[PDB]
Amino acid sequence: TVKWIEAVALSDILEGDVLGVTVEGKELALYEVEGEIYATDNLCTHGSARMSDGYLEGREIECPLHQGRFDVCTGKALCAPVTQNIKTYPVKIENLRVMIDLS
Ligand code: FES
Repeated sequence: TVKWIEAVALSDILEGDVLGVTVEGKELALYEVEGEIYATDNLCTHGSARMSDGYLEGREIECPLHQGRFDVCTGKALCAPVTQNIKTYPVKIENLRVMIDLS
C-alpha cells in the first residue's frame, strides 16, 4: 500500500537538517542529505531516545544517547550499541510539501 501523507512544507527542511514530525500519531525524523529527504522512525531501536535530537553527519544519524548510528537512507545500524535497523519510510515532494508514505 502506498498512502501519501503531507508532513512538512519543504521550506521547513534546511540543509543537513533533521526535523522531528508527528504524522498520524507516528513520530518520524526527516533528514536532508545532499538535496534528498529521507525519513525514519524518530525512536532509536536501542532505547528511549529521539533521533531528531541527535546529530546528522552526512547520511549517518547519531542517536542522542550512546553513540549509536544509523544510515538514514537504508536504516542500517552502523555501530554498537545499535543492532536493529531503524524503520525507513518513503518520501516524496509534491509541490512544495514533503509527503511521507506511512503505509
Ligand atoms: S538509545 Fe540510541 S544508541 Fe542507545
